[PDB]
Amino acid sequence: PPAVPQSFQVAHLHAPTGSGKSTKVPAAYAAQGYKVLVLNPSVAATLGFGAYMSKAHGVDPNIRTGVRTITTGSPITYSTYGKFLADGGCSGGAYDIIICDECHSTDATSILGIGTVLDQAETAGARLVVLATATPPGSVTVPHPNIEEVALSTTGEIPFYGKAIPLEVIKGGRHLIFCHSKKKCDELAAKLVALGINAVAYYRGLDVSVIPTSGDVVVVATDALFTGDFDSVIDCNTCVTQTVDFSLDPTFTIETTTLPQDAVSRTQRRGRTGRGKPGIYRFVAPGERPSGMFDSSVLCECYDAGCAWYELTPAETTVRLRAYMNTPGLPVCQDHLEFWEGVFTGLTHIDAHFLSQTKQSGENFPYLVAYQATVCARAQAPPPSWDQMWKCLIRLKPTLHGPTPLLYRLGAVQNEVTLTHPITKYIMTCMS
Repeated sequence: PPAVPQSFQVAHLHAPTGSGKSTKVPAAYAAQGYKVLVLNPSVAATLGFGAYMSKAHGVDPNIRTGVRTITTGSPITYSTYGKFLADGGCSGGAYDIIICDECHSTDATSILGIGTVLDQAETAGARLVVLATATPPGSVTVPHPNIEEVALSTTGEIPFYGKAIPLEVIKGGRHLIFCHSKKKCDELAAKLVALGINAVAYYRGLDVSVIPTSGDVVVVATDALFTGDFDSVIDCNTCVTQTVDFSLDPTFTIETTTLPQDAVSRTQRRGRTGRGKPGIYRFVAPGERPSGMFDSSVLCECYDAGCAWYELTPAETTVRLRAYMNTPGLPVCQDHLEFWEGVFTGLTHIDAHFLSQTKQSGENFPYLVAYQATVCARAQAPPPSWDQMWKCLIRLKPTLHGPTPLLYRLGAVQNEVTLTHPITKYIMTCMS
């Protein structure tokens, strides 16, 4: 815990989970008479701090999330990076100390939020910025006290990612099995449920309240997932993630790649067990990628977010992303700020109605999707395909004729394509 500097400084706080980085530290800071802001990526976590802080420190802090804002008049304020960004960044409140919790997060919202703080804090009159994380870049998953780890072998009743799982290890007790995809979760759950195992699947879109709080159960899930009280965690050791492919067909492609998990993934997955009692962790693979790297698609995602949700100009987003990149000790990505800024700067005059639809649909890159939809509508051309991503253009379907003026690829392109649209040619110059 960095002492409050005489002048503005940015500090890194590397301390293990449970050490109080997002609770004890801000409590000690505020007790010294400071206005402290704690930024966290999770809406659930942010809300949770309220009760924990009250119980642990007799503090009722202000809570700011997209769903609910609870103002208490406390010197401590907990907020998600999203809400912070939405409240205008440093102009949304006056804080002396900003704790950027879980600063290892490589999701667009955390990166944009951190960069905002790094760029704005000093000028806004803050005294200290703390980048806190139990897993700084270059991290690896080191032995845990309560967790026995054991490799899966080829011996077992259930084939699992090249290895196999012995029914005996899951027959009694509560266990958590991590699969990389929802299909695999379903398939495994089905397999086990057939073998008499009380297996239930869980992933984004499902209902977590159906998972029993007590009693034997094998939850087969993705990273979407809680008082699990799991006797063991079995991990596939791989993860699906967004990746950009500068494919020049005609421009770029944002898809997904199944990669070996990194240290954050392994630590968090393994971390579901051994909570206040011994646990077992079974794995298919012994390796993991050191934490600390993130894909350029995240940068694209940051610009998309500024445009879709934060009223930010690509030039403005660049200022924040630049600050993030200028500060040592944070996760790293390839310096593609000029490139992505170039791309988004040309995506002018979007259809406001499509945008509102796309960001309401939970579309991953709402600005890119809505923009491609805009270009199609204006050309009375059909979307790249008729997959759910293009529901916005359904009502107009009968009128849409001709080849799709393809801007980039966000999915499968089934319709005929034209590369003559001005925007397509523009983005192509960004590739050169």
